[PDB]
Amino acid sequence: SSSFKAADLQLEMTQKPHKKPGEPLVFGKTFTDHMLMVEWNDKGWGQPRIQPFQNLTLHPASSSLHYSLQLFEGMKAFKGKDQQVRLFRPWLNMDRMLRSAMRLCLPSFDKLELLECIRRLIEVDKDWVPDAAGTSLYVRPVLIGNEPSLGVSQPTRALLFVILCPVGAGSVTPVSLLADPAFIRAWVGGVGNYKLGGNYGPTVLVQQEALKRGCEQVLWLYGPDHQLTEVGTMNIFVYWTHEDGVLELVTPPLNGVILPGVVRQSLLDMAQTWGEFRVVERTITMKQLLRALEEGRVREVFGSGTACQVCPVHRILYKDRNLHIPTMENGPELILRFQKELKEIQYGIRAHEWMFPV
Amino acid sequence: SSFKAADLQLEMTQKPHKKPGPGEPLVFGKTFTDHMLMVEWNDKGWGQPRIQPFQNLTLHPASSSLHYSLQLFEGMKAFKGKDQQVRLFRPWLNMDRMLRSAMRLCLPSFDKLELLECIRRLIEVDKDWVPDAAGTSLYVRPVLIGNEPSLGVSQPTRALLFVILCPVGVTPVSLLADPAFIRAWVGGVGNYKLGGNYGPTVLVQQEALKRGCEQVLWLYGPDHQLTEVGTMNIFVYWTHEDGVLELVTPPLNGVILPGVVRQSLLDMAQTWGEFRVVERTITMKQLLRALEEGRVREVFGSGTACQVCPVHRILYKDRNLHIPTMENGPELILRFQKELKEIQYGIRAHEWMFPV
Ligand SMILES: N#Cc1cnn2c(=O)cc(Cc3ccccc3)[nH]c12
Ligand SMILES: N#Cc1cnn2c(=O)cc(Cc3ccccc3)[nH]c12
Ligand SMILES: *Cc1c(COP(=O)(O)O)cnc(C)c1O
Ligand SMILES: *Cc1c(COP(=O)(O)O)cnc(C)c1O
Ligand SMILES: [Cl-]
Ligand SMILES: [Cl-]
Ligand SMILES: [Cl-]
Ligand SMILES: [Cl-]
Repeated sequence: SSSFKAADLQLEMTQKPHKKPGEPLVFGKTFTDHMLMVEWNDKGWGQPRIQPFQNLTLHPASSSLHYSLQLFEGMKAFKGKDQQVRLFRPWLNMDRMLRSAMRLCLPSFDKLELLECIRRLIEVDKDWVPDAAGTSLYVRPVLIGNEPSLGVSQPTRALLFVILCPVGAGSVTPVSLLADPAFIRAWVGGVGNYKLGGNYGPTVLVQQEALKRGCEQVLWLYGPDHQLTEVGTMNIFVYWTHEDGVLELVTPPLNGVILPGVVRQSLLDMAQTWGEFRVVERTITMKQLLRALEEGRVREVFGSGTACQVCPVHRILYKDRNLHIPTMENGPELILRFQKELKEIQYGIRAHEWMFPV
Repeated sequence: SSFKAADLQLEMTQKPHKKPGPGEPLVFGKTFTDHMLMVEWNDKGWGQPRIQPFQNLTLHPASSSLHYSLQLFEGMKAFKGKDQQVRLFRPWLNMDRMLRSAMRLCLPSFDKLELLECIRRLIEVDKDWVPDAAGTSLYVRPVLIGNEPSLGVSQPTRALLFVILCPVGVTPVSLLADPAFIRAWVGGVGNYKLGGNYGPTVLVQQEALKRGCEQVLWLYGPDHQLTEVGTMNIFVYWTHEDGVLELVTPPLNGVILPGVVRQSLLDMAQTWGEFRVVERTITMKQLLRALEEGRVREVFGSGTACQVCPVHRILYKDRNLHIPTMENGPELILRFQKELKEIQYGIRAHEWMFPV
C-alpha cells in the first residue's frame, strides 16, 4: 500500500468566494469555500487536491451507500489572539482514522501526509476560522468505499475527503439523560470502538425517544449490570469519593464498547499530571452510582468530546424515576478547571506540544 | 404523504448499453440495466417519481447518508417464465421490510403498493434485460438514504429513494464458526436491512477465506447460537433430541434478519405437514452432539441470491466438522428448490408471484 503525498497537492481556488457569517451558527450547517479530495483505485492513491466545496458524484451501486463502507473523524482548530491557528492533538485523530480504515478494509494512507494536506487546506481557508471567544473550526475528514457493485466485499475504489465548518458554542449548561437498557449502542466484539458511520444512524431514533421523554441525551448502558458506557456521542466521567473512601476521577476502560475519545484521553492525561487525586479507568455500574448518590459521595458527572469539550450532567431518568446529579452544586469545580486548562492550551495562552500550528 | 405511480415521469435512455454477451458470465451485482427509479423527499414531502436513465447520484459532501449511515436497502428477484411473462417473488414482504427499516432510521414513510407499482413499471421498461436461461433472474435493489446536508446526528429533512436492476446468471459451502465475531446483538439492529450491518463483515469474510472457508457462520451468545450464514438465514434438518424429525431455524428475537426465502421455506414445510417445523435457538453444542449421533441430515443457508445453499463443512475454532448434507440427497434442499422453481418460473400459478 502506497500513500498519497502532500508534495503533489493540486490547488484550485474558488472562482467566487463565499460570504462568511458575529451571529448565530448552527453546528455542521455552514461550510467553507474549499474541501480536500483524494481518490484511490487499483492504481493506488491519486494526487490530493483542494477545490471549491462541491458535490460528490457517485455510482448508485457505490458500496458507501449500500454496505456502509464509510468512516469519519472530528477535530477542531482554534484561532489564537495572535491570529495563529492550531489543531488540537490531530495525530490521535489520524491514528483512529487509520484503525477505522483497517476495520472496514479501506485503503491505508500516511497519517502525516493527510495531516499536512489538512493543514494546507486550513491555511487556504484560514479566514473562515473564527476567533470570538469559544469559537473554532470543525474539521470533518471522511473515507468512503466506492465499488460500483453489489457484492459485499473489499472495495477496489475509495474517496477520502475533508470539509470544514466554522462553529460557535462560558455558562456551561448541564443536560439530562435517558438511561434505558433496551437500547444497546455497541457490543463486545462489535465495532463500537471505531468511528464508523454505521454506529450513528441507529441512535437517531433513540435520541428522539429521549426527547419525547424529557431528556436531552442518551446514557448508553451495557450489560446485565447496566454499565455506564457513553453519553450521546461523548465519553463519560464520574468524579466521586469511591466505595474505598478515596477521591477519584473514573471513566470506563477501553474494553471494546467505548470509543477512545481524544478529549477523554486528554482529561486523563491532565488529571494524572496534577497528581492530586486518583485517576482510573474502571467499569461504572448504575448500582454503584445510585449507592454513591444516596451516600452523597458523587461530586460531578460529565461527558467529554470535541463539540462540547466537557458537558455537565444534572439528571438521569432511570427505571422511570429521576435521579438528580449534584454536578452543578459542586462548582462544578473539576469541570471548570478542565475547561480553563484546555482553553488556555487550545487558544495558545500556554505553549503545549498538544497543539499543531497551521 | 406518499409518491404516486400515477405521477411517474419516464425519461428513456439515449445511450442504451449493450446487453451481456452469450459467452460471457454474469458476475453478481456488477451489470446494470439502462434505467433506474428515483424519488426525492424533503420538507415539502415526496417529489414526483421518475424512471430515468441509469446515472450517477449527486450528493452534498455532508450528506447524512455518508457520515451517519442513514441508508437501508432491499433485494428481490424477477423471474421470466417460458411464456416470457416476468414475475416478482412475494414482493409485498420486501416492501414491508423496507418500511420497517425506514422507520428504524427515521427515514420517510412511503406507500408500499405505490413503490411496488413504480418498481413494476421500471422492470416493464427494462424487461429485455430479464434473462430467461434456466436459473437466471433479475435482481432488484431498492435503496433509501437520508440526504441532510448537515453534520448534526438527527432526523433528516431530505431523503432519496432509488431502485436499480442487475441481470444475474446446490454446490456445497464451508463455514468458519468463530465466537470472536459478532454480527448483531439483542437490542441492536441486526433484524433490519441497514447498510451499517454489512460493512463490518467484509474483514470477517476475508478471515474465513484466509482460513480456507467460503462463508461466515455467525455465532451469538455464551451458548454459541447459530444465527446466520453470511447474508443468509440458517436451517437445520435433523432428528432432534426428543427423537422427532424436524426442520429448525432461529427465531426472530432481534438478531435474525427475517428473510423472505426463510419465511417461504417455513410456510412450504408447514403446509406439507410431514415433519416438525420450528423456530428455535440452535447451539454449537446441540449440533456437535447431533453430528456424533448421526442425527443431522441437512444444513443450509437461505436467501434471495442463492435460494437454498447446502453446507458441507463447519470449521469450529480448530475442529473441522463434516456436515453430511450431500450424503443425504440433499432431499429437502432439492425438494425446496424444485417447488420454488415451479412457483417462480410460472410452471405452477401461485399467489406468491406478482406479475410484471
Ligand atoms: N461532544 C459532543 C456532541 C454533543 N452533541 N453532539 C452532536 O449532536 C454531534 C456531534 C458531532 C459528532 C461527534 C462524534 C460522532 C458523531 C457526531 N457531537 C456532539
Ligand atoms: N443468498 C445469498 C448470498 C450469498 N452471498 N451473497 C452475497 O455475497 C451478496 C448477496 C446480496 C446481499 C444480500 C443481503 C445483504 C447484502 C448483500 N447475497 C448473497
Ligand atoms: C467521537 C466520539 C467520542 C468522543 O471523541 P473525541 O475524540 O473526544 O471528539 C465519544 N464517543 C463516541 C461514540 C464518538 O463517536
Ligand atoms: C437479506 C438477508 C437475509 C435473507 O434475506 P432474503 O429476504 O431471504 O433474501 C438473511 N440474512 C441477512 C443478514 C440478510 O441481510
Ligand atoms: Cl498528541
Ligand atoms: Cl480501543
Ligand atoms: Cl406474499
Ligand atoms: Cl423481527
